[PDB]
Amino acid sequence: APLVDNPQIKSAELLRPLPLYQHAYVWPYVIVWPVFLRVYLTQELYDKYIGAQEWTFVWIISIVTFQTLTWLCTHWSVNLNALFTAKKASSIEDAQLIKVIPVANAGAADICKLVRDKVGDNKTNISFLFQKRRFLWYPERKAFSTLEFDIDAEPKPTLSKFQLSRGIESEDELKRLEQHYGTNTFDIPVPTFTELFKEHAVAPFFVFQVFCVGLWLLDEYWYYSLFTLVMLVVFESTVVWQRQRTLTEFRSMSIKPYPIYVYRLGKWTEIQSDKLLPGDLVSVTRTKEDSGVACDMILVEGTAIVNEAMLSGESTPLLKDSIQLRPGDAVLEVDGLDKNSLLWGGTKVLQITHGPASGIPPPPDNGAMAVVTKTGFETSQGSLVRTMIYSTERVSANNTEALLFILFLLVFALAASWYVWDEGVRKDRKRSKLLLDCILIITSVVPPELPMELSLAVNTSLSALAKFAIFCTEPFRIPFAGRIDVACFDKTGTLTGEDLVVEGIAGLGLGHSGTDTPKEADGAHTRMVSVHDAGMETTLVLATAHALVKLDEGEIVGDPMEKATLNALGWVLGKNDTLTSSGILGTVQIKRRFQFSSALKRQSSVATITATEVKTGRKLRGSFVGVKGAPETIMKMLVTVPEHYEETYKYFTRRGSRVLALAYKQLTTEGELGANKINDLKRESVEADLHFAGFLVLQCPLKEDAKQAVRMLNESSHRVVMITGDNPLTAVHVAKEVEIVDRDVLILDAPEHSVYGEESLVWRSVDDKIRIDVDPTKPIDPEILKTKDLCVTGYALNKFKGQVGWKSLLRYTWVYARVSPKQKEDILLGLKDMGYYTLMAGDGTNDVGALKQAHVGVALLNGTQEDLNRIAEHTRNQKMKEEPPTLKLGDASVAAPFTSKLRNVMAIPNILRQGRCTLVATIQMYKILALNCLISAYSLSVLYLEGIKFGDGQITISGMLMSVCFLSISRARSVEGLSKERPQPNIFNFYIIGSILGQFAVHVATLIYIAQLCDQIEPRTEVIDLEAEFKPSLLNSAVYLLQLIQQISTFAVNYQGRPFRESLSENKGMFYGIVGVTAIAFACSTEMLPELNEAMKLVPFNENFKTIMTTVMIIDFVACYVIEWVLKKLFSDLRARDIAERRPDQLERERVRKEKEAREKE
Ligand code: BEF
Ligand SMILES: [Mg+2]
Repeated sequence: APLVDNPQIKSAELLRPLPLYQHAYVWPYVIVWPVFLRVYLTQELYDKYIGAQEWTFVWIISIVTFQTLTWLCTHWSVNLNALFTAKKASSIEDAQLIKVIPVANAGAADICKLVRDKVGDNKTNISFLFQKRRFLWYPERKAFSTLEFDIDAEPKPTLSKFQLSRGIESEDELKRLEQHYGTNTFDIPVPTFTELFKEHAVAPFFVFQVFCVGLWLLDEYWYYSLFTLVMLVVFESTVVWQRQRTLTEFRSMSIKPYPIYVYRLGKWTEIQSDKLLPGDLVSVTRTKEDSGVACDMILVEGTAIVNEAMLSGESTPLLKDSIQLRPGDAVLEVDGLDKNSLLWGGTKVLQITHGPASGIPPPPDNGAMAVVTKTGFETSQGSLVRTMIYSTERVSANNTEALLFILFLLVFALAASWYVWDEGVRKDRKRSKLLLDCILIITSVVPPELPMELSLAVNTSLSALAKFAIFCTEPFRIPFAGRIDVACFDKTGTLTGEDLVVEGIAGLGLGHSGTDTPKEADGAHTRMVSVHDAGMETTLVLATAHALVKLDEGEIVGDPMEKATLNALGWVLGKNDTLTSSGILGTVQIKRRFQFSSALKRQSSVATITATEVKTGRKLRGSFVGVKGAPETIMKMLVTVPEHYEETYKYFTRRGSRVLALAYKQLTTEGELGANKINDLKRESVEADLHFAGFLVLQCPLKEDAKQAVRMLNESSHRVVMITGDNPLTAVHVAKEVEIVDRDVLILDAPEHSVYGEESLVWRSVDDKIRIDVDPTKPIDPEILKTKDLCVTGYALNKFKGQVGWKSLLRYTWVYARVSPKQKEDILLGLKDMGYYTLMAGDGTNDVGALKQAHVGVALLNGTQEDLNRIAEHTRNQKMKEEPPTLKLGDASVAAPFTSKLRNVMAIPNILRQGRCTLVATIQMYKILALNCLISAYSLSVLYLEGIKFGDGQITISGMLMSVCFLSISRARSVEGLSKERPQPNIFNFYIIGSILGQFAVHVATLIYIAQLCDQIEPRTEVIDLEAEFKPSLLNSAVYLLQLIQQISTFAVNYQGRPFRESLSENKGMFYGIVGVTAIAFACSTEMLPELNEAMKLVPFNENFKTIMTTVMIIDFVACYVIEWVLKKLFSDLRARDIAERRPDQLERERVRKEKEAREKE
């Protein structure tokens, strides 16, 4: 049995701490250090080693580096921390620390300290905080587990327990609950500069840089090494300062407490929302701005209209109901028949209404009585916050490819050092000079400037991305954007505005036929009449059927959809229960209202009307009855059903747009009905016979940029999928409009008629004429999986979990509808565990688990360019002196590596358009560096053993050329428009290694040939000494010219231009230097300028040698290009993966569109 009983935790272990005396980085180094110290200090018989300054410095550095590595091993890994710092314990009575390991993809390893509480006389509590969860020890089960509440037990509690709950009394029980469950607080840490710098300073690359810099302190230079260390410290300080600033700008979040009424100790008291305990009786009222319900509550009395904007994703108000109507002694199941009564935390209560089981007096603020069940970090949004903060480690550019690259270079470095040391010991030279030379060889091959170059090449991309208002917190995730195989998308807020807008009034032509209405095959009217131009009866119904309440000051409370209808209609209500005055020019006062019941679906009202139409001059007045409802219920009350009633609303509701039916009745044609007769009117008399007005269609309006951005993503080698939380029909229609899916579509769900307790999954069509049944064993491959597309809903994902068909449902599906916040993370993890890199672009809180676990996660805020301009104006004005609404810095930008600020779907291609421009650079800085470094190894391994030396001017020219060409490579800007070809993803591949080895072999062969020819023409039989000054000779000129041509060629051939980044002819800083240096080299080779040869201490040349040298340089330059070209054409992987393989018809349509737009572009 596992020690920790939780699905997330893999394994645990009990530990006992040790003091500083017994640590593994103190104990071996306190008995070894004095032994060497005595020998160095007061032995005077140094026969073990000679005793020179460098010989003792080597022994100092070895022990210091061993101490540093032994200390850092406890910080790099936690298993070594458990092995070194602590020891294995026996049981709970002696353990003080515990080590917890999470599952493979749900966080990071940790060591947590145990806390013991002595609230009981003979009872104690053992708890440790892992990932801000209060794990507790239960002695009966001999295992740790999470806290348990009243609502969660293997016997489900009866309804009488919550119905008869009278709050919390008996103050000692209150103290027990407070000490056992804790306060309702979140307390996000927001780490400061010191811990960030400590975390940054123990990275392997910084330690490697510090060690490589400190190795140069071998008495050669005491002023050229401290300056580099100071520069490194300054750079690492400013990088972490920028990260801290851009992290505190966004991740700084807070939940403001608000006072509430609590029925504590049999009395209603004012209590801050920070201190709430399970079992408390809470009166819930209308919520304030930017503040949701503080805790998970279940209603007991009254009805509330809430806005589930953080679980469903939509903003359409719901109708929560109490549990008074349910009888006692009933099981409280949550999945069905009572999920309409649970009130989750973090949501906003739009309205509260009452339209005494426990004998409790009503609260003074006149809210709804409810019982809080779960509080703290165990609520529904507590898990969301936990997935925000601790879910995934930073990347920090310390991947295994860099380690393999460094080892691959270090192999050649060690080989060269071994060769040099063998020659030195054979020639019996001084050991100190040999150690100096070997240290130079070791630190010159493996590059100590690679992290600096990578950081510069990523920070320039950050500065380029900052122009389009995209701000990023983790800079080293930009290279991940180059290789993207699937792009996930949300539906509400990302591709479509979240608010519901009135499309207009439809079906006004029903009944009488004008013989010009555009119909369909099934005879459904499709005319869309704007709400601005409408008849008298329909606008009076639209202005009278609403349910709006005016307060004392004048604020209007209700569903915002009737506000958006009224302000478009131009009407306005006064302080009294009246509606005042487009083109209607009238007034109406209402008398009696009915209520939405969720069983009858009928909002009806009576009123007295007077309207004066202006276009025709007709006038109406008297009494009026307006009814708004669902079309099926309204249809029965019509006395004359029109000719095409059951087709128009069906066609409109199969498109995903919400539809409502409007009916009017004229009770008395002149004057009101009369006093007190409206009061006795019954629901079955008011809603008896009515007259049709029209269908009011509401929909979420599509953005103007979604189609173009999705088209540009699809026409590339990417693939676009949609993971929404809306209805299947609306998601299917939006996907069809945006061209995510263009074929016949089949959805996977339960039958559309509401069946509860039935597990039958059936394939359905949008037209609803195909009902192929299926069972969770295997989907049929040849027809359903191949001919028609798919749409898997969230009700079929948890029924397909673990089966063999699951691996087939993550490959042939493009949209997912009605998806819970956990299932989005599940889908993205399943896609990531197949080999595809992913990207998610969300807007809200319900997709945090998807934003965090995606490789590149963008969060789109809502704000136009004019708002940013006004914010800039306000900031400039307040800075000059030393007001506009701020951006909705919500919850998606907290958990996303990137954050847009412009509310555009085109911000997703642009990031991709930058990612390629980074990745293509990041590859070649690996290829250009290593090859150069490899050449340097040879140029210091067997060529240094020769008598060749270079003058100061030549060295300065080579260094300036190398520095300029290396600084020009990193700075790169993108090229507009995505391309069908994909860059090379990974550094370790047959193409890169083959090209590097081939070019290095060509360089080595050319150098060997020219050295043997130069020795052949004029032999040098004199002895060779390695400490002499520079001497001009023909070898010293030939080797230098060839080496300079090699340094030119490595930058000349290894450069990828037009399809991803800047062309070479546009990059002035590299091109001018390359052409100038190669012109200088060729001019010196062909002896055009006699003065130029003596300018750089270059000897005169024989006529026969000049031609063969020029030909060998030309052969080198040609072969270095030919080998790379043939390897790129043969053994390279740039094509699309199996998930993005477009069908031929789609490519044909793309070609037709391209040629048509090119033809009309003239
Ligand atoms: F708009 Be979503 F589904 F978060
Ligand atoms: Mg959303």
